[PDB]
Amino acid sequence: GTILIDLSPDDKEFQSVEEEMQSTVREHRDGGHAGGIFNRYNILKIQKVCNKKLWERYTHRRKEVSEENHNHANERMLFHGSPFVNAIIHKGFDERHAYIGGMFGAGIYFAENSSKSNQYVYGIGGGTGCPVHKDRSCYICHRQLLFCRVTLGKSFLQFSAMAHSPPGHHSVTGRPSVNGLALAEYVIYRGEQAYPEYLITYQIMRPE
Ligand SMILES: CC(C)CC(=O)Nc1ccc(-c2nc3ccccc3c(=O)[nH]2)cc1
Ligand SMILES: [Zn+2]
Repeated sequence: GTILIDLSPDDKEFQSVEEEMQSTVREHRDGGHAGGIFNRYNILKIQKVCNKKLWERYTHRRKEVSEENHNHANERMLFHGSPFVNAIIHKGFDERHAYIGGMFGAGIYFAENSSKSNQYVYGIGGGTGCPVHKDRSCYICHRQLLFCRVTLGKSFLQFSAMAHSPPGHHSVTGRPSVNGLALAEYVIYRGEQAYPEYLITYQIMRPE
């Protein structure tokens, strides 16, 4: 039931999604090993993901969470990178999309930094890089990220350098405690708590 609608680059909505992508790139402690070496992207396409069943699944869960948290869903727009973004946009998020070995347990992980999500496009740790050239820093191959609407509800704060949410919480927030420039990462434990709103197709750009 999924339709993808291309946004025009002239559309304010294209522009605001692109700005969130570009503005949340940071350097990574791996020197670019997982995600590649870059400071910015070449955005090739931004598509709106339209699926009525999946949207209704999300909004149902959002109301459940809101009612458990003083009418506050604590909804964010966050990035998600995975080799399975094509499955997600058709079928939704579920346990097959969980990072079993994540530092906050087996859940579905999202990032404020688009470049953090970029590290997972080709698998955990970047896998073996792009399928065509086996290059984690490939500047040629098209990559895709999701920019997702995520319900955090009451989030458990973890200060740090499918399972269940911590009791009394709907998510976990991984707060950076060493790298002063890193943004937060978030984990949900129910696929219904995220909707894959935008599919972004892009390349990383080689620094000059
Ligand atoms: C079959 C197996 C490989 C499933 C899996 O672990 N997939 C997986 C998908 C996405 C991510 C992921 N992990 C993150 C961790 C922190 C911040 C963002 C992300 C993010 O955008 N994606 C990790 C693992
Ligand atoms: Zn490549």
